[PDB]
Amino acid sequence: MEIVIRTGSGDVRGSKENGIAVFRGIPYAEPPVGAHRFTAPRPPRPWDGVRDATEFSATAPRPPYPEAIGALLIERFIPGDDYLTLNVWTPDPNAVGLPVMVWIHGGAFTNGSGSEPVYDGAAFARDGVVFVSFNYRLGIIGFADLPDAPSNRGLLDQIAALEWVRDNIARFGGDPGNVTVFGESAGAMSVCTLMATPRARGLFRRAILQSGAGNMAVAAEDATTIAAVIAHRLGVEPTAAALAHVPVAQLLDVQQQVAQEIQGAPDPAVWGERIAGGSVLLPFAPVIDGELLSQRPAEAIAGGAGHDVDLLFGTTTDLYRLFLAPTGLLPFITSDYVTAHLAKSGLDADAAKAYTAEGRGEEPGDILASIITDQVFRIPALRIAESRVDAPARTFGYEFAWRTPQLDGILGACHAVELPFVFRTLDRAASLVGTNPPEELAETVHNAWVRFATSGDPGWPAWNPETRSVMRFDHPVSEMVTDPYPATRALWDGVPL
Ligand SMILES: O=C(OCCO)c1ccc(C(=O)OCCO)cc1
Ligand SMILES: O=C(O)c1ccc(C(=O)OCCO)cc1
Repeated sequence: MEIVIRTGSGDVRGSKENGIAVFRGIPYAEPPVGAHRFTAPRPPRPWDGVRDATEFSATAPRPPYPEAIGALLIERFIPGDDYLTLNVWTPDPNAVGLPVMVWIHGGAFTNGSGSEPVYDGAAFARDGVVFVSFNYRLGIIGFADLPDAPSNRGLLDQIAALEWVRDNIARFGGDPGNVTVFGESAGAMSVCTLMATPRARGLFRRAILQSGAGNMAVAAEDATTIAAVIAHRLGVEPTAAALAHVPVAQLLDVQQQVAQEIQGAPDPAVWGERIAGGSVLLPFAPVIDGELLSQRPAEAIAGGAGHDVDLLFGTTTDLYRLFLAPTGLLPFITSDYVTAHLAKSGLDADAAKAYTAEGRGEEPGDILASIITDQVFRIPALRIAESRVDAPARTFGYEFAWRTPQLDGILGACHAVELPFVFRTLDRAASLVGTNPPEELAETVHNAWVRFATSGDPGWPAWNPETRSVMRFDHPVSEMVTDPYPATRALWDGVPL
């Protein structure tokens, strides 16, 4: 049962059971404590002997999800400082050249961990894929921009994790030259950001973007504002030099206030006009710092970033219903609010009619959920695909359309429902997908992911602008569809960003 493998920092002891070797909490960066909250990830202090790698490490400091989300997305926090660790599932460390899937968890850059139960890599390892998950720094620590700290520590962490994979995964049976990085939303946005980041060069051959594209970045000037507000509220200077000393509970508290305020209508007196005007989607998304991330990933990708990387991308049909529906308040959303929302994008009120006409929302709240799904996820995803029309690498699209039965079906195919299907961890996701989700669909989706990691082809026609074909996953039927939601898609043709 014990299995000892050499990492670049020393031997680690995992566990091998029923054909799968599992290593949990392999350090890939020194604990980011104090000042090192904000420094670039440091290689773990080498050790002699054998470091235990049987238990997941500490996870990154995160605030609890808002109660609405947190009842559906139940996070597993692991206390401690040594959280820049990764986990490896391999069917056999001695294997030759296994596909490697590196999971970058989502969680809006403030939440998540690589070690969440639903992200268990065993189903991947069972299918002949080396699976790697890891924690990267989150929130203020990961991404608040500071003049005296490298920007985007969380992104640096992901790079360091992928470099660990590059440098170590052959010892776990993986082909470092067949790495598929994949992630959900913030994790997929991270992947897009990595595509756009010179420092991530060559660290992955393929990418699966589950509900995240290249739009999720903080303008440097906004990140500066955000750090200034954070620091002001903490009563310290907006510097790593100051923030290194703030108890993490206080950090997370102010981080949460920033998150909530940016998620709402930011007070211009506190946030300035840009941020009040919505210039920030996620306040701890990667900063367009200029050195690590030179431009928004979507623009980098439009210019060819990641065009050598095979791409599987998709969205959940009703993604944003997760953020509007679970508390039963969608019916209160008004047409005029939706109209005002559409107007923020320069769309007329009757754009809502197109949503209704395509079955994407009867009531304004439903339409709003679909609009936001489009604005933040589906259209950005499609823009990346469109950008890749001439990419040498392949592009495949999916739509995850299976609707969770939770809360009387009000969530539809909402955000995160696809995750246990990808991972075949449906029994760990019942808070979101209910008690009896179709394991067949988990098999279908997961196997497609494995096939894509293995060969760069998930097993269905490639995406192109001609037919815009995506695999629409659902149960009982997952089938190809072409040019889905063409009328709502066209609404966005000329929308800024
Ligand atoms: O609300 C979101 O869009 C931001 C626009 O304001 C949002 C963004 C990212 C995630 C995520 O990373 O989820 C990963 C799965 O746990 C979830 C939600
Ligand atoms: O989709 C997800 O990411 C996700 C969904 C649900 C859960 C969870 O705690 O379920 C517990 C019931 O088995 C965790 C993660």
